Amino acid sequence: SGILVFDVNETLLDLTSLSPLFERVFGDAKVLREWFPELILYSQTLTLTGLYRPFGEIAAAVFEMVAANHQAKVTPDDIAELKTRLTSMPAYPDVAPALTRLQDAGFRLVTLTNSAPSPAPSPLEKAGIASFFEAHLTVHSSQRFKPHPSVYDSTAETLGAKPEELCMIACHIWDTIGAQARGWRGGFVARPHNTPLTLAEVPQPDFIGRDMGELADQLIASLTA
Amino acid sequence: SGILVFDVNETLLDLTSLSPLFERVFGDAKVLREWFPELILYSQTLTLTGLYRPFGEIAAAVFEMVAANHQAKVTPDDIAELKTRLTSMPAYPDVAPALTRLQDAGFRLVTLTNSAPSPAPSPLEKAGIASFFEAHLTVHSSQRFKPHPSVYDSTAETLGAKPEELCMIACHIWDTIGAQARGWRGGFVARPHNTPLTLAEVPQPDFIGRDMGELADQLIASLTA
Repeated sequence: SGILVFDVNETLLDLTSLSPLFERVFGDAKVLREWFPELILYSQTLTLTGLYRPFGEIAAAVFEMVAANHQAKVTPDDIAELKTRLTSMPAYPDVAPALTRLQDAGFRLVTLTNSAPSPAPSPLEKAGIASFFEAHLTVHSSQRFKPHPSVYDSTAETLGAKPEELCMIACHIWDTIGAQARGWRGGFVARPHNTPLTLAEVPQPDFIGRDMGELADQLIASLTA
Repeated sequence: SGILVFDVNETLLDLTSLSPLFERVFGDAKVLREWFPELILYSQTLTLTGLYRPFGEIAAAVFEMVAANHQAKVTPDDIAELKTRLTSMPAYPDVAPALTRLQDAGFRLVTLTNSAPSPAPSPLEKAGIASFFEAHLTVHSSQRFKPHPSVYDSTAETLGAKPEELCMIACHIWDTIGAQARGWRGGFVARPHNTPLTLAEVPQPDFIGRDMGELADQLIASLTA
């Protein structure tokens, strides 16, 4: 049927579980939506410039920067809470039902994350969904973040797969863009506060769902002519 | 003396002049600080995936995306206003004085922006500060956005300059990191809602100033051994 490569943070695991930390430190949970694109921004900046630190370290550094930008006090305990929450985000309820159906339709399932390899128990293990996946891959071996071509190419190589066999699934259009640039298909799931970017010459996702069940419907349906 | 290469948007020209558009369309001026890093994020994504569209086109697309994420109505007129405002940000009042001093101290002054080449009058001309600069350079000749190495390298080649002769001045640490990765010096100027990122093995700016006059003071002082 093919191999479906899933983004983890926000796509499978619920990022809004971080909201209480932002509420407390900033007086405003919506600061999550300023911090997160800054984290992705700086991960891509490190990659473009030939630098690498683990994603978690960038997350902490960016949280401190955004705090300073808001003149908000931040403590070592705040940074510890950020690490705690980022590594313990729960699975959305729509995930396990969808992954079950995808398996039964013949798809192989793997994950690919910017997050560095985790001590056991990993966030996916803690969320109870790790066992759906045959492999758990990270950008850590590449020392480059998404959407750098190395990340997708090394993932295809590791799986012994050609791009025509692969489909990247994410709620982040930057990730599907990255994979489609390497000849993979892209499947977009529309988690809250995520919309595709519509821009000339930017490829649109091959599949789209408002939730994981609807995306899985489209993937499975596509098998039958 | 040295060649000082200035970032334009937010560094020289006041990005908070866009606040009234965000207040009207979103009911929240703070959405500026969600939209701007998203714009930079997507400019880097396109660069990483081998695509180029003019910065202004990306800015319009990202404005439409952020509007959809907030369920905020956007019209053709709003996009026209974004264009008006983005291409006409006024200079901070600290800029002309500081540029005057730097010229007096014998520095050559150049601009380098992600924005595409502009019909006359340019944003810098409207702001009344274009004539301080011996060249006004853009990422157009590189077809890649900051901080990709091609942008800095093309700039050095265009100026007939060695990296050691160059200092990038910005209120965006991603821009100073980009330039310092190519052997330039970096000067950071604090602007509201911009502070440095501290991360192990990521280069820190060579100079830091709380505003442009203070940075200029330091750059000029450094000449006295």
